[PDB]
Amino acid sequence: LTTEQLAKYIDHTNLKADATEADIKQTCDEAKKFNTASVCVNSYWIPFVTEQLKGTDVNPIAVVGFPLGAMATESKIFEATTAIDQGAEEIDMVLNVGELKGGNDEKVLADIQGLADAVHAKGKILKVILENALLTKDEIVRACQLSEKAGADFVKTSTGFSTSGAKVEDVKLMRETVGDRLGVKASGGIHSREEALAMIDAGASRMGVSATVAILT
Amino acid sequence: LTTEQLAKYIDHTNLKADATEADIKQTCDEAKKFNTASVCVNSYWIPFVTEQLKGTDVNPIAVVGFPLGAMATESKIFEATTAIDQGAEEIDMVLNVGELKGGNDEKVLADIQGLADAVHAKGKILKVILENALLTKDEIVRACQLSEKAGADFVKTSTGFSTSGAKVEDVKLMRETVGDRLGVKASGGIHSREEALAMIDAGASRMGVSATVAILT
Repeated sequence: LTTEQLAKYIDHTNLKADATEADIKQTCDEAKKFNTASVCVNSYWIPFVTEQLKGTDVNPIAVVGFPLGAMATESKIFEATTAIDQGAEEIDMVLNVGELKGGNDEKVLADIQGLADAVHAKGKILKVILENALLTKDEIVRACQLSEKAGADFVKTSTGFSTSGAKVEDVKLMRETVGDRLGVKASGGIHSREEALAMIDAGASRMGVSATVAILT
Repeated sequence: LTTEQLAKYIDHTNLKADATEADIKQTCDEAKKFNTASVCVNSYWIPFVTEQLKGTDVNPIAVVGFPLGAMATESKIFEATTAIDQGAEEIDMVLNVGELKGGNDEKVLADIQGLADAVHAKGKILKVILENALLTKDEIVRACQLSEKAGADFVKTSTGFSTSGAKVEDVKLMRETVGDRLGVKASGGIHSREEALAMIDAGASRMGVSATVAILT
């Protein structure tokens, strides 16, 4: 796998609370240099990122209800629809983990469903971050099934802000559950080229990466 | 200071991504038992908390743009006004740390002003979380001063999700900066009654606390 095609797997990611405009611009320069799939930022930076990436094949994408996933559904939707209207081509939302763990599957479903409707109405795609770190393996499976039932296009391992991120065995579990019906995105803690290839082998069709420069050089 | 009096300083706080309905209910039970000032939650739980605290003197309050502060201003605003209409009595926003650190004071100010105007139109109050952990001492001062100029009612130390929380010297610096013109809320890592009392002596007029039960007993 050449560095060029490895790059097309990568949502190049900068989500730290203290990222400055210069920091975000550097993320955009790096994504354009390596031709990654995306630049993934918090919603505030979507207009800037969109301008930086205009005229290239790199997509702006936004996280929403992130990273806790405990934002009201109405507000996750407003954040998502605003982000897309301002340039986002994909939305990575965070699952309502608390409702999942408390066994309120219908509320988990309703939350994702509302985002899926809003994002799809605008012709874009939705990824659901499960935050595997906080879930039992049965919960990872259930979260995958609910994401699918709600119409999500991808499931995503991690926000990057919990205790651990992508794990090969979790990625494989997710890919087995959704089959080829949803994309699987490995994110959080991906530091080396070997780790990245491991994730792809384990089933990931996309990756969230912030240490991208180290990996592709 | 009686335990009754101390309780009225406390926004009893449960913000973990994996907090279940039962977890949140228990937080409400505890707040009602000790008659704290508030129960502070992520915006999803506001209708439930409002119901649980109905007919009592404990206020539901919501964090917004939390914990990263990097939501688009308009989306922070929507999350805040929506939360108020569902029963939130106060809003604890996170300021835009990235624009603060990048020295774009115009944008930090406008972001806080948007929330302050909207929250005040509904007759509620706004606290601004600085996230001191990520800031220079000068930035803490500037953040307090921008918060004051924007019309905010409180400056708050920390989200609870960064590298450190309330520190006595930071609280003192904030109180000195805002005088008696704004409240100062110490939050994050307050684990003992002694620590809580020290935060008050340092100038805090309100506190965010998760270990509220241990502290009051």
